[PDB]
Amino acid sequence: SVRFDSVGGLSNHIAALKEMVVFPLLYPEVFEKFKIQPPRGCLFYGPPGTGKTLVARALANECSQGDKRVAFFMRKGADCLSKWVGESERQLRLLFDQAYQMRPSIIFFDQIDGLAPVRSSRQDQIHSSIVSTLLALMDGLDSRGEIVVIGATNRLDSIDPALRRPGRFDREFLFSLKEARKEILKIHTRDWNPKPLDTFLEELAENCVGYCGADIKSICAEAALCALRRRYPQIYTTSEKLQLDLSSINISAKDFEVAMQKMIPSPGQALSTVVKPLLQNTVDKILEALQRVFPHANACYQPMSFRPRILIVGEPGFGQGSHLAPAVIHALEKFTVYTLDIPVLFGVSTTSPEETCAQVIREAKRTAPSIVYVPHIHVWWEIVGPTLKATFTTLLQNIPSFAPVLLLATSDKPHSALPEEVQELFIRDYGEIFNVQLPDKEERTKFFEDLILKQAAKPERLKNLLKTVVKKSQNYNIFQLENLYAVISQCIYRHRKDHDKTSLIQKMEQEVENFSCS
Amino acid sequence: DVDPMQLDSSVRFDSVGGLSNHIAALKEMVVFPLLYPEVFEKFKIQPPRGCLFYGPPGTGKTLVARALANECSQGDKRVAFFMRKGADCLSKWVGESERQLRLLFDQAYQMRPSIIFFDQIDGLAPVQIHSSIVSTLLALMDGLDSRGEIVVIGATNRLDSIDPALRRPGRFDREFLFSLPDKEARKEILKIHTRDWNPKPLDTFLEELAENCVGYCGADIKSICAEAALCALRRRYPQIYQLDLSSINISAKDFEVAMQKMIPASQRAVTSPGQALSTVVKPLLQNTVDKILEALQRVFPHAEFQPMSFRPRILIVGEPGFGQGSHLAPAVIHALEKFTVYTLDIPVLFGVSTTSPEETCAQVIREAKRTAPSIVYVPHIHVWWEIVGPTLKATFTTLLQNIPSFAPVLLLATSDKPHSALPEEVQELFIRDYGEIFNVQLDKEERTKFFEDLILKQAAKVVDHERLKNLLKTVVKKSQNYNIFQLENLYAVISQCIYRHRKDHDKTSLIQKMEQEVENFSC
Ligand SMILES: Nc1ncnc2c1ncn2[C@@H]1O[C@H](COP(=O)(O)OP(=O)(O)OP(=O)(O)O)[C@@H](O)[C@H]1O
Ligand SMILES: Nc1ncnc2c1ncn2[C@@H]1O[C@H](COP(=O)(O)OP(=O)(O)O)[C@@H](O)[C@H]1O
Repeated sequence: SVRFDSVGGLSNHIAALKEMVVFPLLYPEVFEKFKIQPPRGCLFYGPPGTGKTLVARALANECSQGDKRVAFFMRKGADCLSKWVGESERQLRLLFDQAYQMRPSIIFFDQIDGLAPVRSSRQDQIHSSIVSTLLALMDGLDSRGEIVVIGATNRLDSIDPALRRPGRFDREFLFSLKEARKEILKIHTRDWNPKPLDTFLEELAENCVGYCGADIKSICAEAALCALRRRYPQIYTTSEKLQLDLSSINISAKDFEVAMQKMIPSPGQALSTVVKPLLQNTVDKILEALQRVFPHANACYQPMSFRPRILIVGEPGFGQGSHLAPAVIHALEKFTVYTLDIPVLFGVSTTSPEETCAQVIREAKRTAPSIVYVPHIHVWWEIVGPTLKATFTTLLQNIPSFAPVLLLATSDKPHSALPEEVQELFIRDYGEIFNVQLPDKEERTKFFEDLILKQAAKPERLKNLLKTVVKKSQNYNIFQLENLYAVISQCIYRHRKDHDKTSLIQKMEQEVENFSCS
Repeated sequence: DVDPMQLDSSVRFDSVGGLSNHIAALKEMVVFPLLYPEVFEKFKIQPPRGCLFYGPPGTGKTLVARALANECSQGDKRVAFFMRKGADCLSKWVGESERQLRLLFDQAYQMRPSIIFFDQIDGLAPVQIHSSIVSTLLALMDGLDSRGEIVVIGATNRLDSIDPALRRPGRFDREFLFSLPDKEARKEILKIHTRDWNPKPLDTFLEELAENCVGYCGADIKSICAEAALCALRRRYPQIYQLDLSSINISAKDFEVAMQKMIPASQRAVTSPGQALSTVVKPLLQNTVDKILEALQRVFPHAEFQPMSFRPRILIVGEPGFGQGSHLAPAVIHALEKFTVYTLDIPVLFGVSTTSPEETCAQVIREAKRTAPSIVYVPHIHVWWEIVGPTLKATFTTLLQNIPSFAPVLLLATSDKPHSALPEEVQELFIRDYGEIFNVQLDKEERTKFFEDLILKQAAKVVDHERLKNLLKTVVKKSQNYNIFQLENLYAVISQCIYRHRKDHDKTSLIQKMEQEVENFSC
């Protein structure tokens, strides 16, 4: 039922899997020209929840539909278990021949852990002969095509070590657990009478942090199930269905949100729904400046730079590391990010801090371009020992000059107050230091539109009130603004069940005048 | 898994390149007793029956073993082959392991002949979970009769982690070092893996290919040769994604794009310190690099290959920013190929191999003394000296006296402070009147050469072609006192101004841009 249309996000995995597995089986005479000798053993491995067997079934559909030029047999290495001496043994030679009498073919082996476990002194002589003669079945009945052994498992070490030898089972395909999620939401709701809004589904996928595929459909089914709970609360404690129209179970804005809150669900995090219209301008500005310094976000017509470096400096309480920098990291996605802070350096024992400080830089060198994050450099410099500072400096210096790896750091004290070793590390004469500024008047004006007023009247003079709140908030930092918002929004809850107005507005207007934060 | 592995008949000593002295000595231990059974009984010989392979991974450690197994099994069918890998769900678990080893040796004696191959012994017999296994292993290996006919072959990546009771003649008597191949062996490997190809590349093409590949080991060559073909195939037929096998041949521009898409094995785990001087900066420092190697032959006359040398030392001193320890030193290390290098730096003493820093220093000193000639490399000595405790300073200073006088071990060091500034103990190692101290410096011509094919040609890919010369003179005059980091920055700030004007077909709206930028640029 799936022909590469119920798969979301896997734009690059498909190209690799088809080119090195199916195409050599789809076009075997081509590789006779150069003698590539493609491997005869392939695997699907990764964390659970990646949907490994469905890909094999899709390959079966692709190969079977047509002229039957390449085939596929579906097999499981966990239901192929026979409690007899050698009866499950014939399954592979017949299968490696049944798929060979009608070759080419791809044979899937789900959970080979049971059919071919680790033969040992505790395992049955049955399974001992099974595994021995079984590896004899595969390494002997291969090496000329056109059978490519594809298997799946949850753990890589759950395989008999004699299987993974030269000239035997070799290849491994990494399946991992957000760009896939838009495609997933598009696909899995292909036939829905209450078709949700595209922004509705995008918010759904945004709020489904940590889910991998199956639970993505599970939440949708659960949302429908609780929709018929909420629209029809009388389903409990009622007689047989007498009059129920099964069309008012339509999913609206609040249905999935009440559905999401009924189960438990990196230094990059976008702003909240309340914070976005306050710092979005500054995030865009810093992104633009970074574009200017860092062009990656002999021969010409190729981007090049000289040691990408940048420092965020702002007065404490300006949210330069509390809200800005993780947001910038989130905005500059599709690049590897690697932090270096105290709980990641001292948070693991059985290792010297020097032992991990080299691994991050080495592996970020491997995957250039990469991002290294060092928050609160003004305090991180005074916690490490004398050797760590020197090791950090030498590791940073050993980078190539034209390597497009960016150093991102944030600070609280002004640049002129830092230790001198930091000072002769940034080039303020260049574009390497960015300043954070207080929000302007429009942002503060638009920060209070929702509560004043789009929900208070939900079942004048307050406008003067409104401007007074702004008339005092010219020079308050982010934390004071947000705490003020929370304290005002509390009173709105305080009189939910008071239809009579002019008494709640009195208490709001007297609390705002009473709010002293000098 | 005691069954022999069905090896291909295509590996018959014709797929091994540059390993000739090793094969020339291996065949007189295995083959000759069997093929000349009368000459070993002329008087008495009893040839040996065991050898160790040690060295970095990826140097054809197993390929020679498979080739030996196949080539031997030709006139004495069948020579048995047994393949076991160390640390394979068998260690740290007793007492099944001794039963397994005894069974393997019994069946091997039953076969007669056989070749037993223990791979990665480092995890089997470490330097009564572990005592009982090593004891029975060595008792069994001593219980082998002299004529055998059992030959035991061990492989490892580090020699330091083996029992000292095994390296005795009678168990593991002869040791073999498998180092990286040099340029000649690299060309030989290229010729071997490109044998069944009808568009045979030219010899000069192979020479330049061999020169363009440094720090590579066997598998890198295989991957590059196997993926350049896929690059050509991908480029030829993009409409097929019946097929025509007529024009899928490989050409240039396919080898270099192949070079782009992965990293060498040396940048993965080996982490070699020597790194080739960049093509952008080459015409700025090539003369200096050639000059240093000229002054290196005064003290270490092995570099021009009864060569007698006495304590070869060298130290290149300069200003903080002249690129001593950033560009020059890895280049000089690079040009001295065929000499093994061992590194002594902060990341190596401390991060890797978390034991006392007192151990790795002794290990690298002894290993360097064992395989002379070699280079011991300790850069940034004015910072290295002030991080270590007095114990390691004493250890290091005393280990440099135990080398024999005429042993060819070169010490390479770099520094930023002037000679008289360094602490007096370090000063009591370099004897400048002997010629052990080099001073580095920053000409008009060399930077002129650095600039013209950026400010003339790359900016000409309507053009005035007159004020470019004046701009070149102005900027060159302006750059009379910058250091290397600054000088290589102006190149990156002008080319970016060019990139920002990619589609500007009029090359006049940008001229004033540079004629203002170079005056708004400051050191
Ligand atoms: N990434 C995914 N995309 C789509 N459907 C998925 C995904 N992951 C899981 N599913 C669905 O949930 C089911 C559970 O997956 P499955 O049990 O095969 O994986 P597993 O956790 O490795 O377990 P096991 O190997 O024991 O079967 C799948 O059969 C499929 O219906
Ligand atoms: N000299 C060589 N000639 C041809 N191939 C080589 C050579 N050295 C290494 N290889 C490649 O390396 C692989 C074997 O590496 P191996 O010697 O097993 O390294 P290790 O023993 O450290 O795993 C082979 O697949 C082969 O293609």
